[PDB]
Amino acid sequence: SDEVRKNLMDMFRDRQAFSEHTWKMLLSVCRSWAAWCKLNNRKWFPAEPEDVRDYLLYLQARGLAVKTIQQHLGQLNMLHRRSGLPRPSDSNAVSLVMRRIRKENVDAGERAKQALAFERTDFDQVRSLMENSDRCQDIRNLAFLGIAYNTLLRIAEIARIRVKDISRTDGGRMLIHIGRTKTLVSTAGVEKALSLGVTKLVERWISVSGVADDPNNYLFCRVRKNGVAAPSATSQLSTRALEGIFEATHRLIYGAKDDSGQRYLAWSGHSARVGAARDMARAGVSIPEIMQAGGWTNVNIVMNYIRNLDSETGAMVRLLED
Amino acid sequence: DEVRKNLMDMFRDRQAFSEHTWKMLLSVCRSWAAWCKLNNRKWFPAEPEDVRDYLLYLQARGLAVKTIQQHLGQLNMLHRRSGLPRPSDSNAVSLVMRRIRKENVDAGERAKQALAFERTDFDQVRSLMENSDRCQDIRNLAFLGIAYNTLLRIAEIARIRVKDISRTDGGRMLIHIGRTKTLVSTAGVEKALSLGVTKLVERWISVSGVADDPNNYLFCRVRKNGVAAPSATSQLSTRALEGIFEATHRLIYGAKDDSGQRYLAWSGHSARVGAARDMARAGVSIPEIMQAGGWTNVNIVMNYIRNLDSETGAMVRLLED
Amino acid sequence: SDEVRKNLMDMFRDRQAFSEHTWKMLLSVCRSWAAWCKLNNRKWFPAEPEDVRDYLLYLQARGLAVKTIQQHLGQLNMLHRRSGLPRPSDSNAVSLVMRRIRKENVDAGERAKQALAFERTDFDQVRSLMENSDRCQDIRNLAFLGIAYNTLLRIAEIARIRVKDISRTDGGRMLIHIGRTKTLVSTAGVEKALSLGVTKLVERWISVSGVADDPNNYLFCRVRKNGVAAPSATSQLSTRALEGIFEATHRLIYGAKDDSGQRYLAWSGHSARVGAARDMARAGVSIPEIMQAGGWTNVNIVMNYIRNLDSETGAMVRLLED
Amino acid sequence: NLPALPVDATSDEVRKNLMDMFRDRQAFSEHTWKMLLSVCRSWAAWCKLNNRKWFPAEPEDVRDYLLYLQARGLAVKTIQQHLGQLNMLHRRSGLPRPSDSNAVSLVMRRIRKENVDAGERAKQALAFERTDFDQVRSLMENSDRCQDIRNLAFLGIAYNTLLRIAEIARIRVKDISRTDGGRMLIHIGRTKTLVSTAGVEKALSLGVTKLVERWISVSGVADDPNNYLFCRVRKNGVAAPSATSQLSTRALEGIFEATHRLIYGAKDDSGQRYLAWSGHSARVGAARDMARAGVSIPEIMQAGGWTNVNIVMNYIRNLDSETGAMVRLLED
DNA sequence: CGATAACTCGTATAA
DNA sequence: TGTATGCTATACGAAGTTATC
DNA sequence: GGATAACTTCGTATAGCATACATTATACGAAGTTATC
DNA sequence: CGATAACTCGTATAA
DNA sequence: TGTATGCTATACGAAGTTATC
DNA sequence: GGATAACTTCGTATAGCATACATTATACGAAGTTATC
Ligand SMILES: [Mg+2]
Ligand SMILES: [Mg+2]
Ligand SMILES: [Mg+2]
Ligand SMILES: [Mg+2]
Ligand SMILES: [Mg+2]
Ligand SMILES: [Mg+2]
Ligand SMILES: [Mg+2]
Repeated sequence: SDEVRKNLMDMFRDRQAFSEHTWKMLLSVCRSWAAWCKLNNRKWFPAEPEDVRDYLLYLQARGLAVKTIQQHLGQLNMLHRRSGLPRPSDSNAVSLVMRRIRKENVDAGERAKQALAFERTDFDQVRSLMENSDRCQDIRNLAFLGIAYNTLLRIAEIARIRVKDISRTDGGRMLIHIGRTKTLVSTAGVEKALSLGVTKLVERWISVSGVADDPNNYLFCRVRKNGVAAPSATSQLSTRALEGIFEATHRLIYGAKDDSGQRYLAWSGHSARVGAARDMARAGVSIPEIMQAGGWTNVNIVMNYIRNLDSETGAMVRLLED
Repeated sequence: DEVRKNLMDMFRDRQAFSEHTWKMLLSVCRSWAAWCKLNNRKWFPAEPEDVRDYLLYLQARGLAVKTIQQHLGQLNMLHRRSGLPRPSDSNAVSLVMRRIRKENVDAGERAKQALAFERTDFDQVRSLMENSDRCQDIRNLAFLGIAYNTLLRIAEIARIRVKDISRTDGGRMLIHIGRTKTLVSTAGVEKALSLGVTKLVERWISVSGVADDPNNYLFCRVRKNGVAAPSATSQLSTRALEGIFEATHRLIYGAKDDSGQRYLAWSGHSARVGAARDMARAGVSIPEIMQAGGWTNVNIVMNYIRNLDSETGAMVRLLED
Repeated sequence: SDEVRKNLMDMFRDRQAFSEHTWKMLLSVCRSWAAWCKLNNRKWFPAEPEDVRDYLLYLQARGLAVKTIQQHLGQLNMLHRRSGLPRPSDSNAVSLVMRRIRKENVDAGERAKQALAFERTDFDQVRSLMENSDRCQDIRNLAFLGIAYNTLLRIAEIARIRVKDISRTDGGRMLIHIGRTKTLVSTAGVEKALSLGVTKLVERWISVSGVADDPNNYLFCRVRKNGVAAPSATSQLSTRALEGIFEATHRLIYGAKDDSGQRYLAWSGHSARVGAARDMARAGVSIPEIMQAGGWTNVNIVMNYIRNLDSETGAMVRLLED
Repeated sequence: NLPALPVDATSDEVRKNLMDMFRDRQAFSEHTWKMLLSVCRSWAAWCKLNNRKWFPAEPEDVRDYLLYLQARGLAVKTIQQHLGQLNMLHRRSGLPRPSDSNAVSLVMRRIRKENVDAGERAKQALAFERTDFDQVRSLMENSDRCQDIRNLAFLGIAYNTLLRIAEIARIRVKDISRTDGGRMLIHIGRTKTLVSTAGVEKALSLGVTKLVERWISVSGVADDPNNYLFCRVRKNGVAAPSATSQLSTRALEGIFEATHRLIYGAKDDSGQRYLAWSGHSARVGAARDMARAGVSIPEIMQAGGWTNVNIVMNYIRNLDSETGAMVRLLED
C-alpha cells in the first residue's frame, strides 16, 4: 500500500519519539519473527492471524516465559497499528491462544519472579561494614546504595543524576531533582529527598571524588584499579554497572552465588526499590504515602511489589500468638 | 457463513477460559434458547429487540441484578467471539439495563456477603472439638485453623498437598502455595501457619496418615467409621469443605430458618471476612491487610470492615471531639 | 426522519432509565424553546444553529443566569444526540456564543450563589432550644437536622431512608444505609454512621412516632395539627417539606426572611452539607477523609464546597496577628 | 487583525466559520487573542522567509517549523503554545488540525523528550515570604514619600490576600468595608470564574490595614467611591485618583521589582527570569508560610483559590514538612 | 360548616 | 458532580506618552 | 525647547490553570389537598 | 610487555 | 506501568454414590 | 436385606476480582576496551 509505507516511513524518521529500549525490542522480536517465518515458508508482514498464532505456540514449546511470549506478540502488534493495518491481536485466533498460553503455563507451576529484596536490615549491615572504609570505590558504592534505598529510584534514573540537580532543604537534608523516569517525562520534574544519614554518605563521596568541579558532571562515575575517581559529563555510568554494585556487595557479605543459573540469586537493580517498598508497608505507612515514595499512580502496582514477611512472618501469625 | 469458522476457532482453544466460565456460558445460552422457542425468536444471532424482552423477563422472574448482567454478559461473549455485533452495543439493550439497575436498586434490592467467622468463633470452636478423638473432628479443626490462618480460598485449600508442607526453624508449618491462579500472585508464594494452628494440623496428618505419599492431598474423605481414606487423584471437593463450615455453625446455633436467605451460616468466605475484620480491629494498616488476604482493589476490603467503630467517619470524631 | 422517530421512541420507551427530574426539565425546555420558536417563525426540530443561538441570546436578554441558559442548551443537545442527530452545540456558532454569554456575565459581576451554611455552631443552638420539648414534631425535626449535618446526605436521599436500612455498631451508633444517590446507583451502597449523641435523638423519634412497627417504613414522616405521627411505606415525606424544616428552624432564631426576592436568605436543603464541609475544612481534616465524608470522588468538588471564614477569617489573618 | 486569510486560499466555508469566530469574538480572553495573533504572526513570517503556504497548514511544514523553534532554543511549554494556537485556527475554521497527523504528533513527542534530557526545566516565581514583608516593612514604614506609602500598602495587600496582580488593580474604594474588629474587608466583585473557588471577600489583617488606610488618606481616593484603590504618583510625589483608569499590571510587577532592587540591589547581568520578586512572589510565599505553620492543604488551597493540589504542592515541595516517608523511617 | 396546621407544579439555578 | 487538553494569565525588555523638574 | 520620573503599550516567551459534556439535584412561591380544631 | 581491575550487545523477562 | 468490565469463583438445594451401621 | 453417614456431581443464582493495551525498563553472561599494576 502507499499509505502503509508512508506511515512506517514516518515512524523511522522520528524513531527517537520512542524509547531506545523500545527499538531494541522491536528489532529483536522482528528478526525473531522473521527467522521463524522464513524457515517455515510464510510471509512475515503484514502478518496473517493464523501464522502468528502458530509462532506464539512455537514460543511456548521453546519453553519461554509467559511474559516473553507476550512482549513478542506485543511488538508484532505495535509494528502493525503504527503501520495503520489491523493487528494480529485483532483476530480471535491470536487473541485466544494467547490467553490459553497464559492459562496453561500458569498451572504448570509458573509465576512471575521479582528481585531479591535489599531491606533496611541489609542497609544497616552494608553500611556498618564499609562505613569506615577510605577507598573511593567503597565510599561511592555505599552512597549509591543509600540513594537507591532512600529514594527508591530505578538504576537508570540514578545513573542520570547530574550535580546541578542537587540542592538542599533548609534543615539540611539533600534534594535530588529527577526529570525523566520510566513513566513521566516533563519539565516540572519531582524532588526526591535523601535523609541526613544518606546526605552525609553522598557528601563524603562528592569531595572524595571531586565532581562538584563542573556542575554539569554526572554525580556517579568510574574508579579505576588505582583508586582514583574519574569524573565526566558526557558519559554516565552504565546501568550494567550500578547493577554490578549490587551483585558485588552481596558477593561480599554472602559471597559466591549458586550454580543454578536461576534468576535473582543476589541483589540487582530493583532490590532496593522492592526492598523499601516492603519495609514501608510493614511499618504501616498509608497507601498514598507509599505511592509517592515509589512514584506509582495506583494501588494496583504498589500492591503488586508486596510478597512480604515470612519467618514468623507478620500480620495473622503475629495476631494468633496472643 | 464466516461466523461458523470463528465458532470453530472459538472452540479450538476452549482452554482460554475457566471450566467455570464455560459452565455459565452454556447455562445461559441454554436458558436464552429455551426462552426463544416459546416466544418465537431466533436464539442466534441475537437481535437486540429480543434480548431486551428477554432481559426484562429475568427481572420479572425476580433474578437479582448482578445475575441479569451475567446473562447479558455471557450472551455478549458468544457473539463477540464470532465476527458478530454484541447485543450490548445496541441502543435498546443498554437502554433497558440502565432501566433495570435503577429500578431494582430503587425497589430495594441489596447485595450481601458472607457471615463472618471471626477469632471469637475460632476460639469457641477450638474448645468443643479440641479434646476430641474422632478421626473427623480432628480434620475439621485443622481445616478451620488453616482457613482463618491464611485467608486462602477454599479451592486453594483443597489443592494443598504434603509436598507443599515444610517447616520453619521457628517451629511453624509453611505451606508452599505452588500452582497459584494468576501470573502475578498478589498473595504470597508461601503462607505460614501460626504455632497452635501448626500443632493442630500435625495431629490430623498422623491420624489420617496422608503423610506416606507426598503427592497426596493434605485433606480427604472420612467415612462413617472414623478412618481417613488418603488419595492423590481426587481432592476433597469444594462442596465438601463448604459443608465443613455449615456443620460447625449448626453445632452451635442449631439449624437454618425456613426462609431461603443465603449466608445464614458460615460458608467458604466466612474465613477471610473474619480475618480481615480482626486485623482491622487490631490496627493493621490497609496495605498489610490487603496483602495478607491477597486483595488488589481496596473497596472489597473496606466492604468487609465498613461497620466497625474505627471506620465510622470524620464527622463522628468531630461531634464527639 | 424515519429512524429518528424510532430513536426518540426507544428513548421515551425506557424513559425510566433516566432520572425523574431529567425528563421533567427536558420537556420544560422544549416548552420554552417551542414557545419562542412559534412567535418567531422558526422550525423547532431539528434546531438550526443560528436559531438556537438567537434563542440562547434571547435568554441572556430575559436576564437569566448563566447556569440556566446552560441547562437549556443542554437539554437541547440531549434530544438531538439521543435521537441520532448532530448536536446544535456542535456548530462553531452555538458554542462560541455560549462561551461568550458566560464570559460576559461573569466579567460583568455574576457569580454562583451557594446555600447558607449550617455549621456545627448552628446545631448546638438549634439543639439546646428544642432538646427539652416534648412535641411530636419538634422531636422529629431535630433528628432530621441531626442526621442532616451529621451524614451530609442530600435531602432526597434522607427522605428514602427506611427503617430496615438502619443497623448498629457494637459501640452502639446507628448506621444508616444508602443505596441510591445523585452520583451512583448499585447494590453495594455505602453506610453512613451517626455520632453517639445523634444516634440517640433518632432512637427517640423512632419511639415517640413508632414508625418502627413495619420495617418497610420510611424513618421520616408527616406530623399533623394534633401532634400525632403517621407512618407509611408508599409515601415518602416530601423533599419540599424537608426544605421547609430548615427555613422554620431558621425562623425560630432569626425572625423572618427579609423581602428582597433573593435566594439563600435562610437555611435550606444543602445548608447542612456546605455546613459540615466547612467545619471539617477548618478542623483540619484531610482531603481523602473529607471526600469520603461527603460522597465525592475528587478534590475539585470538596474544593468547590468552600467559601470559608468571614471577618477575622482564618489562616493569613491568624498567621500575621500571632 | 489576522495575517491574510487569502483571496483564493481561504477556500469555501472556512470563510463562513472564520467569520463566525470573529462575530462571537468576545468568547475568548483578551489575552487569548493576543497569543493567537502573535502565533499566526510568527508562523506567517517563518513561512514567508521559508517559502511555504501559511494557511491551511501542511503537516510536513508545521513539523519543519516546530523543529525550528526547538533550535531557536525555545522552551517546550512555548512550543506547545505555538502548536496549540495553530490547532485552534484550523479547528475553529473547519479544517483538520496539525498534530492530528502522524508527523506533527510524533515530532512533538520527540521534541519533548530530547529537550527534557538536555535537562531543560521549568522555573517558578521567587518567593516573597513573610520575613521579607517584615524586612521591607521595617524600612519603608518611616518614609512619608507618597510613593512608598502606596507601595507598602500594595505589598501588604498582596501577601495578605494572595490575590493575583490583575485582581488587585480593580479593587475600588467602594469595595472596602469594615469589620467589627476594626480590620478592613475587601469584597471582590468581577471575579475570575462563574464559580469563584477563592471567595467573595478577603480580610486584611489589623496591621496590613494600618498600612492601607494611610495610603487612602494621603492619596485621597475616597473623594469618589467609584475610584480605584491604587493609582499613579508623579515626579512630584502627588497622588492622582481615577475611576476609569486602573494601574497597569506592568506597574504592580514594577513595585515588586523595585522593592527588591532596594534591598538586594541591582539585578544580576544574565537574562534569567525570576531574579527578583514578581507578581506571583506573594502567592508563592504565603503558600510556603502557611505550610510551615501547619495548615491543611484544603485550608491553604482555599486561601489562594487553588483547586488543584498539584500546584500548591509545587510550591512547598522542598519544605522539610514534606521530605517524605522513607526519610521518617531512616530517621528512627 | 368553615378556618387551619401541615403538607404537587413550573420555572430558575446548583451540583 | 465526574470525565475529558486547551484556553488564559503573568514575565519582562523596550518603545511610546505625559506632566514636572 | 530638553531631560526625566513614572508610568502605559507592545510583543513574544512561559507559567498557571478552567471548562465542555451529559445528566441529576435543589429553590421557592403558588396552587391544590387531607385530616384536625 | 603481559596480567588484571573495573568498566557493549543480544536475548529473556519484569513493570 | 493503570482500570472500566469481562471473566472466575463460591452458594446451595438436591440428586446420585459408595462403603459401613 | 434396608437405612444412613459422608460424600461426589449438577444446575442455576451471585459474589468477587484482574486483564488486554502499549510501551519502557531491568537480568545477566560473553565479548570487548582502556588505563594501571
Ligand atoms: Mg498483549
Ligand atoms: Mg499578551
Ligand atoms: Mg527568605
Ligand atoms: Mg514604583
Ligand atoms: Mg534574593
Ligand atoms: Mg524611566
Ligand atoms: Mg524474546
